[PDB]
Amino acid sequence: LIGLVRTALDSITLGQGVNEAKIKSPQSYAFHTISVGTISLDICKAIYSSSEIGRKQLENLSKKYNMPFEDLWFYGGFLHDWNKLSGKEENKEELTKKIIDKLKLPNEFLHGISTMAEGHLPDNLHLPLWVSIKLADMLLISDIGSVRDVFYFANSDSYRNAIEALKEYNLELNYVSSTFRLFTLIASKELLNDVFNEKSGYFPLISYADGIVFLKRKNSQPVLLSKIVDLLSRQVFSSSSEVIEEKISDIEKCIKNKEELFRQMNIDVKSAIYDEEGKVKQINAFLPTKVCKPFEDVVGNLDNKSKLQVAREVIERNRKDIPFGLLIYFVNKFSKNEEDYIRKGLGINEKSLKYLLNIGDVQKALDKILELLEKRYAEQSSDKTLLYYVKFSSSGNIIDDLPKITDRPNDYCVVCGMPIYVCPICIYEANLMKDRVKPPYFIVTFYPGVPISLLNIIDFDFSQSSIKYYIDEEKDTYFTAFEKMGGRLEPYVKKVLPAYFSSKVIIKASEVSNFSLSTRLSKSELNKLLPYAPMISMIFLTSPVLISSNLYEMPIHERVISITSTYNYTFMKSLNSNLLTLYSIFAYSAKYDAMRKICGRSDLDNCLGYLTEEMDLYSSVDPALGVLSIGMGVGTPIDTDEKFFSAFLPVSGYLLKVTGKVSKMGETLKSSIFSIAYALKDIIKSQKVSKYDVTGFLRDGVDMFFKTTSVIKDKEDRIGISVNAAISSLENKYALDDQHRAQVYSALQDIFKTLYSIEEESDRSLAISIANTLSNWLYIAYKLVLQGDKS
Ligand SMILES: [Zn+2]
Repeated sequence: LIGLVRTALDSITLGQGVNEAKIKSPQSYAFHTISVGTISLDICKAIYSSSEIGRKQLENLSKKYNMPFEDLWFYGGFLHDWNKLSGKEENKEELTKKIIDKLKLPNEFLHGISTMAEGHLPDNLHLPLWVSIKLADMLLISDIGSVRDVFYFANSDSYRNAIEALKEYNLELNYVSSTFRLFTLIASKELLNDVFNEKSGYFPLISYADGIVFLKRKNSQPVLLSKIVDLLSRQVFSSSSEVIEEKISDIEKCIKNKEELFRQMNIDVKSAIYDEEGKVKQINAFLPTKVCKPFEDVVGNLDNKSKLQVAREVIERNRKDIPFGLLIYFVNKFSKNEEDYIRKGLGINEKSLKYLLNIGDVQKALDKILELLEKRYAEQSSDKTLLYYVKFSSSGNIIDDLPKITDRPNDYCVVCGMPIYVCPICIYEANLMKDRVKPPYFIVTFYPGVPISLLNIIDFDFSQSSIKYYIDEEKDTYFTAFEKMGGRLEPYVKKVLPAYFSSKVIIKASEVSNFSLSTRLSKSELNKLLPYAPMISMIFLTSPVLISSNLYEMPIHERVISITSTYNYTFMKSLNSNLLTLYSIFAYSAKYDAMRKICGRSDLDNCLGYLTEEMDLYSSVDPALGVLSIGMGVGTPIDTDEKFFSAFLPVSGYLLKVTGKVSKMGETLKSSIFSIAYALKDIIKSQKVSKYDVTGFLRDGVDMFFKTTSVIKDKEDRIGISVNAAISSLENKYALDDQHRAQVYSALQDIFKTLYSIEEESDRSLAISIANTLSNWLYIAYKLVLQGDKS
């Protein structure tokens, strides 16, 4: 059921799927391919159920290839998309032969899939597959953009023939427009299970933010707005068991304390209601306001799943108890404002009890129930109904609601813009924003849309996994790397909250980090939240992510993915490739870990703030500088031993690995440092190396480069003396093989050449910091060649 997905991701190499598909949209190879297959599988499920002819047809189709029914359908679309996307300028379609080897699939199927892609019907048996895939292919157009565009592109294009065949499979197409809101997200799953069930016969497919697209079997019960409206009345009502639990003790306390007299007047109501001391007792003598809160004051602002349940499951909760004692309460403490006994009241303030009948009379009060309370059940309904007239409109559904006349309603909501009779919509959302959905949040949009059948599958667990960033482009495959990313697949997902009708998903930050969050999103806290972000993107098949404290923050469309925020930093800029983009943030992911170990708990806030600005500044010139941004300027302990040797040492290799592919400038820089780092251990065989014992000559040449006197020299004239000073100090300190010294010379030349190029751009003042950066980075590279498998 979900295992097909596992196999596919296991076969495609990490970088294979991370790659950008089309220049038109920010789509990942994996995102699109897996998605096409997902829909493909769901489609065949519908056919098997509805068409009995197609059911047997699909059955024989499986036997032809000796492939399990379900599995045969999925990989069909997945590969079809890949072979279609082989239109990338390379066309090296030989890549599929590797996939075929890991998939262990027959060539005949592929030969058919080739004619499914380019060609036409393999044969009439292969028709449902030809149809299913074509449908899914159309649904994931570069930018379908709108649900209506789907229908326009349907019929207009070759996809029309498939719709013609769909009708013959006793299956029709439909859609419902739905606007994104906080309330929609929570009950989204419930609706899918209740309204769009295979029981009624709906099989939901994908959503595009404008709404949802689904299927309708012939003679299926039509989509009815009645239940749509009936459901929220119960859901917009946060009637949890614990919501009802308080009043259980509230009014219990008011009455349980008088158990003495709440049983005695079962006989001789007069012996208790009357006293020899006078005539009668005060309500407060029998029910003190001290321990008793008035009924309507007890039920402050509740309606039915709370107040009618408070008039049912709370009138009869322990009312099996002192059914006799409970009576006096409603007979007397009917609370302030409404002393409306509205019953067989005799008007006697006290002797009424003797005149009335026995406990058979209780049932009559139970008849007065389901009256004023259920009024609130059908009261603010039309306030909400306006959404089902405007927001939840444009649908193949049927409106089952009254007209919106409600002659003279009350004012329209100040914020949600909805009339009443603010609004409860924002009120419910505000109670929710207290804890159920506390800010800030992580929102990931999907282009054009995302299969609902996959939206209920993905989850994640970063509790034990902590932060993990060790991946390779071609070594580890997508799945193995996804496993390291701590991603999970639960049909009953618990830590992911998807707005199924908005082609987007939100993740509450509370489950992601145990860190203390804030009321909003701040630049300081933004830093701490960033390392987890790229992982989320990768877990969601390389999809763009935005971090924000307001859900309705609409995200900002290059062919590449974009990790963005309320405010955008330069280092967060999207590079020419998704592979590179992720690696750039994976660099921060690694730096964060080290900083955590280095700075103290409180010191981290100020530490990270500085790292952020520095990384931003360096990346402005070249992204490669961004990758190496550790600091080496002003603001951090220059305690190299308490810094590099402490935690930066292991990830160094990975960081340098990234610096290798970010830019050609960085390619030259990385190679140069590494060449020198290899040469270093040759000369200084001994590991009695000190800080200055290895970098002195370098700094000597650097100071010389920057010495104002040498600056007036031409680019080549200056780099001449600069390197000449460096290598002079080297041979002053240690003799150099005339053979070996040449390697370093050539490398240093490019180093000083780029130094002139980072001086051509930007300012020489800033360039100095980058020199110090690379300086300490050279010692690091020397420690890395000295690593030699050191745990
Ligand atoms: Zn409102």
